[PDB]
Amino acid sequence: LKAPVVVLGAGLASVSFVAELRQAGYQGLITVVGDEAERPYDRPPLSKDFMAHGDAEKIRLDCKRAPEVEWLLGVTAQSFDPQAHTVALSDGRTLPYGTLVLATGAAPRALPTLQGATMPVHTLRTLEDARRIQAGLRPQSRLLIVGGGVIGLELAATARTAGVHVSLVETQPRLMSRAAPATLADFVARYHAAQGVDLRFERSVTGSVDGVVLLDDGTRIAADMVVVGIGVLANDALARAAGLACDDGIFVDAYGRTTCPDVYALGDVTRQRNPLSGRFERIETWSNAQNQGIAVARHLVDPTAPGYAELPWYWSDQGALRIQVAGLASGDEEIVRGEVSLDAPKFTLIELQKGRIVGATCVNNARDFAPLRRLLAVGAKPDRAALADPATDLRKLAAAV
Amino acid sequence: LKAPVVVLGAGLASVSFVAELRQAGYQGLITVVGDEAERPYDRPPLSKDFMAHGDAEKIRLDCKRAPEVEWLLGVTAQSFDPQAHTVALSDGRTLPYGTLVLATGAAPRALPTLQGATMPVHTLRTLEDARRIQAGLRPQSRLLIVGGGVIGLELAATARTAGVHVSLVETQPRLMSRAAPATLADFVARYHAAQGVDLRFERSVTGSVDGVVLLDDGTRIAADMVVVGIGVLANDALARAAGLACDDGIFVDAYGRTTCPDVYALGDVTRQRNPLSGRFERIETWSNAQNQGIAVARHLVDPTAPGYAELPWYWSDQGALRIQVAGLASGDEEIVRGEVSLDAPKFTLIELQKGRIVGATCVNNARDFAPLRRLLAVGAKPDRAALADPATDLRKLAAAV
Ligand SMILES: Cc1cc2nc3c(=O)[nH]c(=O)nc-3n(C[C@H](O)[C@H](O)[C@H](O)COP(=O)(O)OP(=O)(O)OC[C@H]3O[C@@H](n4cnc5c(N)ncnc54)[C@H](O)[C@@H]3O)c2cc1C
Ligand SMILES: Cc1cc2nc3c(=O)[nH]c(=O)nc-3n(C[C@H](O)[C@H](O)[C@H](O)COP(=O)(O)OP(=O)(O)OC[C@H]3O[C@@H](n4cnc5c(N)ncnc54)[C@H](O)[C@@H]3O)c2cc1C
Ligand SMILES: NC(=O)c1ccc[n+]([C@@H]2O[C@H](COP(=O)([O-])OP(=O)(O)OC[C@H]3O[C@@H](n4cnc5c(N)ncnc54)[C@H](O)[C@@H]3O)[C@@H](O)[C@H]2O)c1
Ligand SMILES: NC(=O)c1ccc[n+]([C@@H]2O[C@H](COP(=O)([O-])OP(=O)(O)OC[C@H]3O[C@@H](n4cnc5c(N)ncnc54)[C@H](O)[C@@H]3O)[C@@H](O)[C@H]2O)c1
Repeated sequence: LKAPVVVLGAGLASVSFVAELRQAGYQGLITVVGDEAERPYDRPPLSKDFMAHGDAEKIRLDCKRAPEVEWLLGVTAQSFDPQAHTVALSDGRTLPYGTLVLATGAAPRALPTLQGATMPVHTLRTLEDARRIQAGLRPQSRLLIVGGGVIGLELAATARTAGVHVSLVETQPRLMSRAAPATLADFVARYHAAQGVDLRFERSVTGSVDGVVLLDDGTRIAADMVVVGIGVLANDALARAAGLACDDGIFVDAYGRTTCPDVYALGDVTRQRNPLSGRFERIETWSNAQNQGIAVARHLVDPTAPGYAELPWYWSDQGALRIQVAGLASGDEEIVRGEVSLDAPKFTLIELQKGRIVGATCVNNARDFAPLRRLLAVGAKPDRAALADPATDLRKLAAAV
Repeated sequence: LKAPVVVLGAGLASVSFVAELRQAGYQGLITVVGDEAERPYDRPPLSKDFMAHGDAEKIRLDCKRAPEVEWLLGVTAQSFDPQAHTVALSDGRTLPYGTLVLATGAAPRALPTLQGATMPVHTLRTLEDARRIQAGLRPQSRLLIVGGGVIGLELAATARTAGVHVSLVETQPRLMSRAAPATLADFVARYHAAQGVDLRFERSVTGSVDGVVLLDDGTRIAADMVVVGIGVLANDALARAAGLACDDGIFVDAYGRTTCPDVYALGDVTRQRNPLSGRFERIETWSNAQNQGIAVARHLVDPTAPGYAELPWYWSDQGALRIQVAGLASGDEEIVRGEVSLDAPKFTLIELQKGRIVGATCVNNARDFAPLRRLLAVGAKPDRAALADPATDLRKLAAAV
């Protein structure tokens, strides 16, 4: 930890990191360069309460635990020179650094087939995006969402609640193929269908003409707006240019170190080890952004602290469904607690591998989620009959381990 | 480049690196720890001329260009402490380092279904392996090879030449699925079949009983010996333990830097950027081992030298077929020069993407290979009619660019 500290990006990972630096006791210079001209804010509301209620002052991140930080908002870092230990900014200034931290996140992947479209096509990542989408979210309007992932489905639910007609195109035979159990994805598809979402599976957009979207099955979908949610690509251009190991994401170890001395990275821009799979993955969860940012900061201030070690988890709020998912999407067995029904949805899934809990899902069952994460963390191997048994208290079972 | 230099592993990548350090002008200490108690040697002969002729003094690597290097042969590096800058050796000694280089390569992946077998099952990676296999390679014996990759097929050819009956089981519908054009793989399968190799495609070993191998189609193959060639796994255990970013291979940039200050890696143990695909891959070729070792050394001695930048290529000698393959296995088009025939096999493949040469294969046509690699290197976009035309001289075409 060499002063001064410069952080590129002013999202959740950046804020979490700088607050932890200060809290851990680092009092040297911290300068944060953020390309959006926005007080740092949290993104999940953009698909939900913000999209619905429009108040950005309800979604700002609290920078209170990060005192004495200079935030350069509306400035783009253009390059860094890792030999000179400098960063070049879009406003013509240069920042020196002792330690450079890349927290530049990811940007929505564009749909190559809609590139030259002449109807509204938006992605949903920023406050600017949400405002632009929002300004077209009139009741009875026709929305086409491309991509049946977390963001697409969160938007789908919000749009339906607002009285917008929603069609959604997904290339896979299922929703949420990236980070959800099949059982969950099947249920989620049935829920959205029942709420009036027109789901199109195993279909791709081949292009568009005068407000009509064309599909690979040779059919059409007329829409007033297309929102594309087909994933993100890491904002790793500065790292690539400077010679760091990257591949749609900057490779880091559990200390957040890149392959370049004195340059660290954290959050959505990183490819890191998933301790459950033991594979490198871009982990794009809110919890990763916060906890990885905190872990890297903690270890920079105190080298005796452990590396980042948290197991991955996320939530997704989709209308009546409060979904929570931890760990791996599958194992050799799934245990279902509760019935899976559109009538007052409430259930839990537990994924096991060779008797060990490797994943869990809760739908409208937050009570169960925290104990399951504890069981997951220690690689617990509880009685599978007990795990299935409705009489079992998971919080009690977790404590017993 | 801080002295002293310690290299873990004494294979081709290690030898290439240390020779280049000396040639580039580094004269400080170099100590190489090699777990095999063997004068450093080259591995390709082990599936061919060594397997056939048995003279290990014909396969040693020339360490002449690496003067004043201490080679600790028959010693295993057990761990390194990247804070203390020390390496712990199996003989109880500790080495200090200014710069640590991990060149520990890869080890044959074992077949989980043959783990408790009671017939000879060998892998083919070392001189010890080759000698053990060789001592069972009697004419008229029955050899089963598992895996239809480069090593399996090189061994298959050598075994057939020696009068050994050869059956070969492959899980994929094709041979060499990892790094060969389909057109090549199809031809290679026809060649081996014509030489008497009993090929079993889309089959897996489910186990074995008293000298009989069991398959997933529910059938049997009796054999006197099984050689397993189903790929390798990076020898990255020390890196993993020490906190470096690894995932079946140590991630490095074009300078060979790992995520750990003062620790580099090179050769088969590395995951690195393939400049043609722009993706990270474990590149396990002989040419990578040499050229990456040289590039990393060159840049350590002279920081103004460029990073490693070579495009991937390899050869495979399989009986009458002298195969050479460069770049990517496929593009949007393949151009074939010559006819593809078992009657005096001689042909060239050129893979193009958006008109640019992105890959090439030569079978018994070495003359064409070097010019095609030059065309590949500069991303040439020659006239496709000229590329197809038999009257075209590729060496002349390359020079014209
Ligand atoms: C619509 C939406 C809904 C979401 N809902 C959920 C959810 O339900 N569950 C969940 O787990 N997560 C959710 N996420 C939240 C998401 O997980 C976090 O926002 C993300 O993980 C934060 O990661 P980050 O801080 O690394 O990156 P970012 O938030 O992307 O921040 C990086 C910042 O750096 C900026 N930047 C990039 N390059 C430069 C440069 N050169 N110079 C200066 N600045 C630069 C970027 O523009 C960006 O402002 C949602 C996200 C969106 C967009
Ligand atoms: C049978 C066979 C046939 C081949 N034919 C071809 C071919 O046709 N074309 C082609 O391109 N390539 C061929 N290859 C050659 C291959 O590409 C090279 O041998 C390889 O790329 C060399 O890489 P390396 O030096 O990084 O690793 P290695 O050669 O594996 O050397 C690493 C060395 O480090 C040692 N080591 C590992 N851990 C430790 C430790 N902790 N302490 C000390 N020492 C350690 C290993 O045991 C090994 O001796 C073939 C290989 C084999 C085995
Ligand atoms: N578990 C998580 O990783 C998680 C959870 C919540 C939020 N997030 C945030 O959301 C971001 C990604 O959001 P997203 O929902 O856009 O991506 P996503 O990966 O969650 O889903 C994209 C979906 O689009 C589909 N798709 C891909 N190409 C397509 C195409 N051409 N046409 C139609 N469908 C296509 C995929 O199959 C997938 O179902 C992340 O960066 C992260 O910050 C991530
Ligand atoms: N192009 C190259 O990367 C290249 C070229 C020459 C030599 N080499 C050397 O060879 C090593 C790998 O050699 P290899 O031939 O053993 O691996 P390989 O990857 O070349 O081929 C392994 C083959 O086994 C098949 N396979 C995987 N699992 C199987 C299973 N369970 N049952 C049956 N088949 C299975 C794969 O489909 C593949 O065709 C590398 O480390 C490298 O050092 C590499």
